[PDB]
Amino acid sequence: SSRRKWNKTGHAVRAIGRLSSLENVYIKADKQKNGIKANFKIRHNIEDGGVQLAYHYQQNTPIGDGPVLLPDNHYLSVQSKLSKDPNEKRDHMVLLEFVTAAGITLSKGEELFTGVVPILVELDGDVNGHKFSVSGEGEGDATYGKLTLKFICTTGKLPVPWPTLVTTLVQCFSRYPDHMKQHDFFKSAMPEGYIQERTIFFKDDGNYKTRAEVKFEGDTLVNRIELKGIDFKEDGNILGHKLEYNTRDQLTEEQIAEFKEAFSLFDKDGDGTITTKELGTVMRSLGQNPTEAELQDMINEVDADGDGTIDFPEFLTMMARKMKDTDSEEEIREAFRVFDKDGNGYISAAELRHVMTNLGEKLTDEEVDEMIREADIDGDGQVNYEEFVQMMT
Amino acid sequence: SSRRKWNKTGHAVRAIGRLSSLENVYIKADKQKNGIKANFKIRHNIEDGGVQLAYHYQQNTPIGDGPVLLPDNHYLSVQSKLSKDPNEKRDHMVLLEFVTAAGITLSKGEELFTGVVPILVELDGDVNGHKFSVSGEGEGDATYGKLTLKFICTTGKLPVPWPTLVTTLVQCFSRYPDHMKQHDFFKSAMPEGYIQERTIFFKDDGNYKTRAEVKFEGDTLVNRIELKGIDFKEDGNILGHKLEYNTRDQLTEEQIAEFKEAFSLFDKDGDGTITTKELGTVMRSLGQNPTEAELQDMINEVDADGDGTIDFPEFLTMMARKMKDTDSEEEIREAFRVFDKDGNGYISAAELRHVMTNLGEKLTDEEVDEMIREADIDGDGQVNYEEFVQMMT
Ligand SMILES: [Ca+2]
Ligand SMILES: [Ca+2]
Ligand SMILES: [Ca+2]
Ligand SMILES: [Ca+2]
Ligand SMILES: [Ca+2]
Ligand SMILES: [Ca+2]
Ligand SMILES: [Ca+2]
Ligand SMILES: [Ca+2]
Repeated sequence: SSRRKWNKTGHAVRAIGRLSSLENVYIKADKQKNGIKANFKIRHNIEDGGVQLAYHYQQNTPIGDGPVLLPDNHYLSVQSKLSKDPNEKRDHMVLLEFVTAAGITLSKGEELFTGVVPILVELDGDVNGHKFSVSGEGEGDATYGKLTLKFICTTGKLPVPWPTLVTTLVQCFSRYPDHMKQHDFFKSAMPEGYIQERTIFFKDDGNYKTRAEVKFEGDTLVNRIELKGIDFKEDGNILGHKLEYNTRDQLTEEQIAEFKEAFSLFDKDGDGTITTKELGTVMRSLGQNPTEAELQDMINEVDADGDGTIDFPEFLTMMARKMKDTDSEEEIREAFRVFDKDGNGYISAAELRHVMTNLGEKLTDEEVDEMIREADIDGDGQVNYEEFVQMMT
Repeated sequence: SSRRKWNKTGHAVRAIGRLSSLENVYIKADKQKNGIKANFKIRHNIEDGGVQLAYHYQQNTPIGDGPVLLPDNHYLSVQSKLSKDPNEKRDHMVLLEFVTAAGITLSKGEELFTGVVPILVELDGDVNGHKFSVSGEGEGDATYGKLTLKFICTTGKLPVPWPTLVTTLVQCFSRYPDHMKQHDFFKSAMPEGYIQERTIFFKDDGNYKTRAEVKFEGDTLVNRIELKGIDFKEDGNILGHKLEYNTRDQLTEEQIAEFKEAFSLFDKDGDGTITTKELGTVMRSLGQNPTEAELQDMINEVDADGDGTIDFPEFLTMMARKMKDTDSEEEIREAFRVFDKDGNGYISAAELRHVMTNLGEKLTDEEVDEMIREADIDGDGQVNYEEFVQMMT
């Protein structure tokens, strides 16, 4: 059938497409410059359709003279969410990002990143002679590869789209798993820092050239940037502001924080990854005693990088994944049965307290009572299955 | 917030659940019996809600005396689709399955499975003294881990649900990737065959005990089975026929075959996996010349087992994955541009012929014309973007 032929051919051509949209940041050593180089491409959606490609070429070199770590080839995987602050009248961008290194199979500088670190970002820009400045502030938590920042245009209206400045506006906050610690150039250059340079080519339009110094200034990690843009088209997608601001309709920041809180219950040592030991501990606390081999089988089924642990993005993938309605309903049934330890059909305050304390939460009886109250539609002091379903929905 | 607490706790409890629903068939050597053992659990959905668990314990030993391969620990991953033949009046089950071995990181008997092999299945059963028989016929294609069979109840009405007999009713058709060939017990026992025994425990209900001989009889692979079921409840989920027949609403058999046809265009040697060399060949034919390292990066992004190639289930996952509407639209735009080699906005018969011949299809001009005709709504002899969109939708 001609329709059969079109389908099978279309699938093949689309498969080529899915394979070659490499979204990752590919890093390799630049031994001559005692640093690293990277290349990657960003796909900016165009309002009302189409994509604007931005080809990135990157080089980093240390600012100071102490030895640094030069890596084997690897990549960073980035998930970014852009949003707006409803009360902010200035031109602005709120950003949440998670970045994790991978691609390799299983000190001083590192130690500076074990907790939450305040960030300042300053950019001075000139695009086609339009001068502008951006200031940003927020925090990074490398344990999770997490960045949270807000940026403001301090010169009025930004003359380019905010998404085009994301990559310019601190790869030292990437999570490198334990087996790749010796490949983390960025933290190895700290505190003295590194210079990051890029050229960014917007296809069929102009380019940005950037130079940044990234370093500690006391206890703050500061990214100070100069940007020059040339050859842009006045009514192209960049100077003409034709790019979409955010992706429809990425899972909410709130939901991410809820998942992070949940993840923390498993990651007992706060190292940003769940091990078989940690998963066993949680399961034991709730009365289930799988063997070490069974725990490893469990983790493997969701361990996308084969490092044998579950990191936060891997946990998010597992939790974000599409379930058939029947399956979602049964998963909620099963969760109810975990809470309802005596199997009588009602979750009591005692039972709730037991589950939360065993997971490792610290709640008073009064806090547990308030949780029951929020769910207890019929006022009997316990949470039945219908009430539980509404709470989880 | 109490709602925040419920969410975060619910997520944790559901995460435990997602981790521990190990669906895979876990295999290990049974050195004393010169064979293998396996254990796994099947979740049968109950009509109107709930799941009926079926705990499987399995042992296999060779029928003949020639040496066999005893494996390191590993697993099989199974995707099954059940359907009904609209013209079949007998109680019946149509089954499509894909089974692939994994879990290990990177002769005579094997050779018997390089092409499509006809299968006969015969079962004689006794459940709570209800005697019944099943006959099945179809084909297996181990290159893809693929089985296609139809089964009939030859004694009238089947006294148990068809899904409960699936695992009973030829693991020699599993795909073992090249790096795991020395761990394939099942093919190593051929042609003389193996005995497969199981006990299957249906929670809160009875059990099946099975014994099967699996072997070649001439050029047909035959699975001859005796099944005894005891301790079933008359109005339980099994004898009471309370189990759902098929999963809502798995991607169609037709669509799978279309994807298989597409996959075959890449898998030039017909070995059931796409290598970097093969992907490069296809991309080259269409005018794109990525380096070997780039091809490896491409494959890695979708290579879920880290073997460095893409097998058919991995291809299906890649193609089945949820895309945002904007992304789906842009992927179709991009595919149009591949077909429209001269960029004039119209795909000509010449251009279509070029794409299909380069992918490795063999079509006459008349067949290409018929494809254009099916898509060419406005009768100008070419396919414009709107026409292409309707064809791909
Ligand atoms: Ca941990
Ligand atoms: Ca992992
Ligand atoms: Ca209870
Ligand atoms: Ca209640
Ligand atoms: Ca091949
Ligand atoms: Ca693979
Ligand atoms: Ca054309
Ligand atoms: Ca036309």
